[PDB]
Amino acid sequence: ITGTSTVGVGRGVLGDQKNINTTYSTYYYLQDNTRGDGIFTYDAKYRTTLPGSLWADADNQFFASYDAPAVDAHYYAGVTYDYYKNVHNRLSYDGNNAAIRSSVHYSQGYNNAFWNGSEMVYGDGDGQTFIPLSGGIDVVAHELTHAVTDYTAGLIYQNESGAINEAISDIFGTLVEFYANKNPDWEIGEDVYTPGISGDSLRSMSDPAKYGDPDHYSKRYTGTQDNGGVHINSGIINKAAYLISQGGTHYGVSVVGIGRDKLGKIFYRALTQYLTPTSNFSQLRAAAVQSATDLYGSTSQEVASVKQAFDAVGVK
Ligand SMILES: N[C@@H](CCCC[NH3+])C(=O)O
Ligand SMILES: [Ca+2]
Ligand SMILES: [Ca+2]
Ligand SMILES: [Ca+2]
Ligand SMILES: [Ca+2]
Ligand SMILES: [Zn+2]
Repeated sequence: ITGTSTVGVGRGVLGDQKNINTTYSTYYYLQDNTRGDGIFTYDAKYRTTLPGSLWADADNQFFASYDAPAVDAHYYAGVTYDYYKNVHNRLSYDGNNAAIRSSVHYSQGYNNAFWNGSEMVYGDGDGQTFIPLSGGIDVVAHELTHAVTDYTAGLIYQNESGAINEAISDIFGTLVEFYANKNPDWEIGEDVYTPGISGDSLRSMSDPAKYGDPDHYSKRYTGTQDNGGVHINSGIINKAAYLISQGGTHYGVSVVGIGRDKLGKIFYRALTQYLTPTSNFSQLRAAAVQSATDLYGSTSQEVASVKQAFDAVGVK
Protein backbone atom coordinates (compact mmCIF):
# COMPACT_ATOMS: atom_id res chain seq x y z
CA ILE A 1 0.00 0.00 0.00
CA THR A 2 2.52 2.70 1.09
CA GLY A 3 5.33 3.53 -1.39
CA THR A 4 6.19 5.94 -4.10
CA SER A 5 4.32 6.44 -7.30
CA THR A 6 5.96 5.04 -10.36
CA VAL A 7 5.19 4.41 -14.01
CA GLY A 8 5.51 1.03 -15.53
CA VAL A 9 5.04 -0.06 -19.11
CA GLY A 10 3.23 -3.08 -20.44
CA ARG A 11 1.16 -4.66 -23.13
CA GLY A 12 -2.59 -5.22 -23.04
CA VAL A 13 -4.77 -8.05 -24.18
CA LEU A 14 -4.95 -6.74 -27.77
CA GLY A 15 -1.14 -6.31 -27.94
CA ASP A 16 -0.78 -2.50 -27.61
CA GLN A 17 1.80 -0.96 -25.32
CA LYS A 18 0.76 1.47 -22.67
CA ASN A 19 2.05 3.15 -19.50
CA ILE A 20 0.49 2.25 -16.20
CA ASN A 21 0.67 3.93 -12.87
CA THR A 22 2.25 1.68 -10.29
CA THR A 23 3.52 1.89 -6.70
CA TYR A 24 7.04 0.90 -5.62
CA SER A 25 7.77 -0.71 -2.23
CA THR A 26 10.22 -3.60 -2.73
CA TYR A 27 8.03 -4.71 -5.62
CA TYR A 28 6.19 -2.63 -8.13
CA TYR A 29 2.42 -2.89 -7.57
CA LEU A 30 -0.57 -2.21 -9.77
CA GLN A 31 -1.66 0.64 -7.57
CA ASP A 32 -2.37 3.98 -9.29
CA ASN A 33 -2.21 6.82 -6.71
CA THR A 34 -2.89 9.53 -9.34
CA ARG A 35 -6.70 8.93 -9.32
CA GLY A 36 -8.81 9.53 -6.19
CA ASP A 37 -8.00 7.20 -3.31
CA GLY A 38 -6.35 4.91 -5.86
CA ILE A 39 -6.89 2.24 -8.47
CA PHE A 40 -5.85 -1.24 -7.26
CA THR A 41 -5.52 -4.28 -9.47
CA TYR A 42 -5.36 -7.86 -8.02
CA ASP A 43 -4.44 -11.34 -9.16
CA ALA A 44 -7.10 -14.01 -8.42
CA LYS A 45 -4.61 -16.71 -9.53
CA TYR A 46 -7.31 -18.77 -11.30
CA ARG A 47 -9.34 -19.07 -8.09
CA THR A 48 -12.59 -17.57 -6.96
CA THR A 49 -11.43 -16.05 -3.65
CA LEU A 50 -11.60 -12.26 -3.84
CA PRO A 51 -9.79 -9.94 -4.25
CA GLY A 52 -6.70 -12.27 -4.30
CA SER A 53 -3.32 -10.51 -4.03
CA LEU A 54 -2.41 -6.93 -4.91
CA TRP A 55 -0.60 -7.37 -8.25
CA ALA A 56 3.20 -7.45 -7.60
CA ASP A 57 5.90 -7.21 -10.30
CA ALA A 58 9.63 -7.29 -9.76
CA ASP A 59 10.79 -4.88 -12.50
CA ASN A 60 7.82 -2.58 -13.40
CA GLN A 61 7.67 -4.09 -16.96
CA PHE A 62 4.45 -5.93 -17.79
CA PHE A 63 4.94 -7.75 -21.06
CA ALA A 64 4.28 -11.36 -20.06
CA SER A 65 1.10 -12.98 -21.44
CA TYR A 66 -0.05 -13.53 -17.74
CA ASP A 67 0.35 -9.77 -17.29
CA ALA A 68 -1.88 -8.58 -20.10
CA PRO A 69 -5.32 -8.88 -18.43
CA ALA A 70 -4.04 -7.00 -15.39
CA VAL A 71 -2.56 -4.28 -17.54
CA ASP A 72 -5.90 -3.60 -19.23
CA ALA A 73 -8.10 -3.86 -16.14
CA HIS A 74 -5.81 -1.28 -14.47
CA TYR A 75 -5.43 0.99 -17.44
CA TYR A 76 -9.09 0.94 -18.50
CA ALA A 77 -10.17 1.56 -14.96
CA GLY A 78 -8.08 4.75 -15.19
CA VAL A 79 -9.63 5.70 -18.44
CA THR A 80 -13.11 5.20 -17.04
CA TYR A 81 -12.21 7.25 -13.90
CA ASP A 82 -11.00 9.96 -16.22
CA TYR A 83 -14.23 9.97 -18.21
CA TYR A 84 -16.38 10.38 -15.19
CA LYS A 85 -14.18 13.11 -13.69
CA ASN A 86 -13.58 15.18 -16.81
CA VAL A 87 -16.97 14.72 -18.48
CA HIS A 88 -19.37 14.56 -15.58
CA ASN A 89 -17.40 16.06 -12.68
CA ARG A 90 -17.80 12.80 -10.87
CA LEU A 91 -14.94 11.59 -8.60
CA SER A 92 -14.95 7.82 -8.83
CA TYR A 93 -18.09 5.70 -8.60
CA ASP A 94 -19.39 6.99 -5.26
CA GLY A 95 -18.54 10.60 -6.16
CA ASN A 96 -16.10 10.73 -3.22
CA ASN A 97 -13.04 9.18 -4.76
CA ALA A 98 -13.61 5.65 -3.53
CA ALA A 99 -10.80 3.28 -4.35
CA ILE A 100 -11.46 1.23 -7.47
CA ARG A 101 -10.48 -2.40 -7.19
CA SER A 102 -10.36 -5.04 -9.93
CA SER A 103 -9.35 -8.66 -9.88
CA VAL A 104 -8.16 -10.64 -12.99
CA HIS A 105 -7.50 -14.30 -13.73
CA TYR A 106 -10.75 -15.09 -11.88
CA SER A 107 -11.46 -18.86 -11.98
CA GLN A 108 -10.46 -21.02 -14.99
CA GLY A 109 -11.94 -20.54 -18.35
CA TYR A 110 -14.49 -18.04 -17.01
CA ASN A 111 -16.51 -16.47 -19.82
CA ASN A 112 -17.65 -13.36 -18.02
CA ALA A 113 -16.88 -10.33 -15.84
CA PHE A 114 -18.86 -8.57 -13.16
CA TRP A 115 -19.16 -5.96 -10.42
CA ASN A 116 -19.82 -7.84 -7.15
CA GLY A 117 -21.04 -4.82 -5.08
CA SER A 118 -17.39 -3.94 -4.03
CA GLU A 119 -15.08 -4.49 -7.02
CA MET A 120 -14.71 -5.57 -10.67
CA VAL A 121 -13.84 -9.15 -11.51
CA TYR A 122 -12.67 -10.46 -14.96
CA GLY A 123 -12.49 -13.88 -16.31
CA ASP A 124 -9.81 -14.98 -18.79
CA GLY A 125 -12.43 -16.55 -21.05
CA ASP A 126 -12.00 -20.07 -22.41
CA GLY A 127 -10.15 -18.75 -25.49
CA GLN A 128 -13.01 -19.70 -27.85
CA THR A 129 -16.03 -17.68 -26.72
CA PHE A 130 -13.86 -15.00 -25.00
CA ILE A 131 -10.28 -13.84 -24.50
CA PRO A 132 -9.52 -12.09 -21.19
CA LEU A 133 -12.46 -9.79 -20.69
CA SER A 134 -10.57 -6.79 -19.31
CA GLY A 135 -9.32 -6.41 -22.86
CA GLY A 136 -12.55 -4.62 -23.83
CA ILE A 137 -12.70 -1.01 -22.67
CA ASP A 138 -16.50 -1.13 -23.12
CA VAL A 139 -16.57 -4.19 -20.80
CA VAL A 140 -14.45 -2.49 -18.09
CA ALA A 141 -16.51 0.68 -18.23
CA HIS A 142 -19.81 -1.37 -18.33
CA GLU A 143 -18.75 -3.07 -15.07
CA LEU A 144 -17.54 0.15 -13.29
CA THR A 145 -20.78 1.77 -14.35
CA HIS A 146 -22.69 -0.79 -12.30
CA ALA A 147 -20.82 0.74 -9.30
CA VAL A 148 -21.96 4.22 -10.34
CA THR A 149 -25.55 2.95 -10.62
CA ASP A 150 -25.39 1.20 -7.17
CA TYR A 151 -24.49 4.58 -5.57
CA THR A 152 -26.97 6.72 -7.49
CA ALA A 153 -30.32 5.38 -8.87
CA GLY A 154 -29.71 1.92 -7.31
CA LEU A 155 -31.86 0.24 -10.05
CA ILE A 156 -32.98 -3.17 -8.83
CA TYR A 157 -31.45 -5.96 -10.89
CA GLN A 158 -34.68 -7.48 -12.16
CA ASN A 159 -37.28 -6.94 -14.96
CA GLU A 160 -37.51 -3.35 -16.32
CA SER A 161 -35.52 -1.79 -13.48
CA GLY A 162 -32.64 -4.31 -14.17
CA ALA A 163 -32.85 -3.73 -17.96
CA ILE A 164 -32.38 -0.02 -17.41
CA ASN A 165 -29.44 -0.90 -15.10
CA GLU A 166 -27.85 -2.93 -17.88
CA ALA A 167 -28.49 -0.35 -20.58
CA ILE A 168 -26.96 2.43 -18.43
CA SER A 169 -23.81 0.14 -18.26
CA ASP A 170 -23.83 -0.39 -22.02
CA ILE A 171 -24.43 3.30 -22.67
CA PHE A 172 -21.61 4.55 -20.51
CA GLY A 173 -19.34 1.68 -21.48
CA THR A 174 -19.79 2.83 -25.10
CA LEU A 175 -19.37 6.51 -24.26
CA VAL A 176 -16.12 5.55 -22.50
CA GLU A 177 -15.00 3.62 -25.58
CA PHE A 178 -15.70 6.77 -27.71
CA TYR A 179 -13.81 8.89 -25.17
CA ALA A 180 -10.64 6.78 -25.38
CA ASN A 181 -11.32 6.88 -29.10
CA LYS A 182 -9.42 3.85 -30.28
CA ASN A 183 -11.77 1.99 -32.63
CA PRO A 184 -15.08 2.92 -31.03
CA ASP A 185 -18.45 1.62 -32.08
CA TRP A 186 -21.99 1.03 -30.83
CA GLU A 187 -21.46 -2.65 -30.22
CA ILE A 188 -20.62 -4.29 -26.87
CA GLY A 189 -17.64 -6.55 -26.18
CA GLU A 190 -16.37 -6.87 -29.79
CA ASP A 191 -12.69 -6.65 -28.74
CA VAL A 192 -12.88 -9.73 -26.56
CA TYR A 193 -15.75 -11.86 -27.92
CA THR A 194 -15.05 -14.90 -30.20
CA PRO A 195 -11.50 -14.34 -31.35
CA GLY A 196 -11.51 -16.03 -34.76
CA ILE A 197 -15.01 -14.84 -35.63
CA SER A 198 -14.74 -11.46 -37.27
CA GLY A 199 -17.32 -8.72 -36.98
CA ASP A 200 -19.59 -9.97 -34.17
CA SER A 201 -20.16 -8.83 -30.53
CA LEU A 202 -22.20 -9.73 -27.45
CA ARG A 203 -24.84 -7.12 -28.00
CA SER A 204 -25.53 -4.28 -30.41
CA MET A 205 -26.94 -0.95 -29.49
CA SER A 206 -27.32 0.19 -33.13
CA ASP A 207 -29.27 -2.98 -34.01
CA PRO A 208 -30.09 -5.09 -30.92
CA ALA A 209 -32.06 -7.60 -33.01
CA LYS A 210 -28.75 -8.65 -34.72
CA TYR A 211 -28.12 -10.79 -31.60
CA GLY A 212 -31.64 -11.67 -30.69
CA ASP A 213 -32.45 -8.69 -28.48
CA PRO A 214 -35.62 -6.61 -28.72
CA ASP A 215 -35.61 -3.27 -30.33
CA HIS A 216 -39.17 -2.48 -29.43
CA TYR A 217 -41.20 -2.60 -26.28
CA SER A 218 -43.71 -4.82 -28.10
CA LYS A 219 -40.98 -7.53 -28.35
CA ARG A 220 -40.00 -7.38 -24.63
CA TYR A 221 -39.08 -10.61 -22.87
CA THR A 222 -41.52 -11.32 -20.04
CA GLY A 223 -40.11 -14.58 -18.76
CA THR A 224 -37.96 -15.61 -15.89
CA GLN A 225 -34.44 -16.19 -17.27
CA ASP A 226 -31.65 -13.63 -16.95
CA ASN A 227 -33.48 -11.98 -14.00
CA GLY A 228 -36.51 -11.29 -16.23
CA GLY A 229 -34.34 -10.48 -19.24
CA VAL A 230 -32.09 -7.77 -17.97
CA HIS A 231 -29.45 -8.30 -20.68
CA ILE A 232 -32.26 -8.82 -23.28
CA ASN A 233 -34.73 -6.00 -22.68
CA SER A 234 -31.73 -3.67 -22.31
CA GLY A 235 -31.94 -3.74 -26.14
CA ILE A 236 -35.00 -1.52 -26.08
CA ILE A 237 -33.24 1.17 -24.09
CA ASN A 238 -29.90 0.75 -25.90
CA LYS A 239 -31.76 1.41 -29.16
CA ALA A 240 -33.39 4.53 -27.76
CA ALA A 241 -30.03 5.86 -26.62
CA TYR A 242 -28.42 5.04 -30.00
CA LEU A 243 -31.24 6.93 -31.74
CA ILE A 244 -31.00 10.01 -29.46
CA SER A 245 -27.34 10.26 -30.24
CA GLN A 246 -27.06 9.15 -33.83
CA GLY A 247 -30.51 9.68 -35.24
CA GLY A 248 -32.57 7.40 -37.49
CA THR A 249 -36.00 6.22 -38.50
CA HIS A 250 -37.10 3.07 -36.69
CA TYR A 251 -40.47 1.36 -37.26
CA GLY A 252 -41.37 4.52 -39.18
CA VAL A 253 -40.48 6.96 -36.40
CA SER A 254 -37.88 9.61 -37.32
CA VAL A 255 -35.41 10.79 -34.66
CA VAL A 256 -32.91 13.62 -35.18
CA GLY A 257 -29.68 12.77 -33.43
CA ILE A 258 -28.10 15.22 -31.05
CA GLY A 259 -24.70 13.54 -30.72
CA ARG A 260 -22.92 11.45 -28.04
CA ASP A 261 -22.04 14.32 -25.63
CA LYS A 262 -25.60 15.35 -25.17
CA LEU A 263 -26.84 11.72 -24.85
CA GLY A 264 -24.28 11.34 -22.02
CA LYS A 265 -25.37 14.56 -20.32
CA ILE A 266 -29.03 13.56 -20.44
CA PHE A 267 -28.64 9.98 -19.18
CA TYR A 268 -26.05 10.98 -16.46
CA ARG A 269 -28.56 13.60 -15.23
CA ALA A 270 -31.40 11.06 -15.35
CA LEU A 271 -29.28 8.48 -13.54
CA THR A 272 -28.11 10.84 -10.83
CA GLN A 273 -31.13 13.10 -10.25
CA TYR A 274 -34.37 11.32 -11.29
CA LEU A 275 -34.19 7.52 -11.48
CA THR A 276 -34.90 5.33 -8.48
CA PRO A 277 -34.39 1.66 -7.57
CA THR A 278 -37.86 0.77 -8.88
CA SER A 279 -37.90 2.89 -12.04
CA ASN A 280 -39.54 1.27 -15.13
CA PHE A 281 -39.17 2.14 -18.82
CA SER A 282 -41.99 4.68 -18.81
CA GLN A 283 -40.34 6.32 -15.73
CA LEU A 284 -37.01 6.33 -17.58
CA ARG A 285 -38.62 8.14 -20.52
CA ALA A 286 -39.94 10.88 -18.16
CA ALA A 287 -36.59 11.11 -16.31
CA ALA A 288 -34.81 11.52 -19.65
CA VAL A 289 -37.41 14.09 -20.81
CA GLN A 290 -37.02 16.10 -17.53
CA SER A 291 -33.23 15.90 -17.74
CA ALA A 292 -33.16 17.15 -21.33
CA THR A 293 -35.58 19.88 -20.28
CA ASP A 294 -33.28 20.97 -17.43
CA LEU A 295 -30.23 21.02 -19.69
CA TYR A 296 -31.54 22.41 -22.98
CA GLY A 297 -35.05 23.72 -22.28
CA SER A 298 -38.67 22.83 -22.78
CA THR A 299 -38.78 23.68 -26.45
CA SER A 300 -35.34 22.32 -27.44
CA GLN A 301 -34.55 19.92 -30.23
CA GLU A 302 -32.96 17.78 -27.50
CA VAL A 303 -36.23 17.26 -25.68
CA ALA A 304 -38.11 16.54 -28.92
CA SER A 305 -35.46 13.97 -29.91
CA VAL A 306 -35.70 12.15 -26.48
CA LYS A 307 -39.47 11.88 -27.06
CA GLN A 308 -39.16 10.62 -30.62
CA ALA A 309 -36.48 8.08 -29.59
CA PHE A 310 -38.71 6.63 -26.88
CA ASP A 311 -41.73 6.70 -29.31
CA ALA A 312 -39.64 4.78 -31.80
CA VAL A 313 -38.99 1.90 -29.32
CA GLY A 314 -42.59 1.88 -28.18
CA VAL A 315 -42.00 3.29 -24.72
CA LYS A 316 -44.62 5.82 -23.68
N1 LIG B 1 -22.52 -10.20 -19.29
C1 LIG B 1 -23.65 -10.98 -19.85
C2 LIG B 1 -23.23 -11.87 -21.03
C3 LIG B 1 -21.90 -12.58 -20.83
C4 LIG B 1 -21.84 -13.89 -21.59
C5 LIG B 1 -22.31 -15.05 -20.74
N2 LIG B 1 -21.27 -16.09 -20.82
C6 LIG B 1 -24.29 -11.85 -18.77
O1 LIG B 1 -23.77 -12.03 -17.67
O2 LIG B 1 -25.35 -12.40 -18.98
CA1 LIG C 1 7.74 -7.67 -14.97
CA1 LIG D 1 -14.55 -1.05 -30.52
CA1 LIG E 1 -17.71 -1.50 -28.32
CA1 LIG F 1 -15.33 -12.08 -32.41
ZN1 LIG G 1 -23.98 -5.53 -16.67
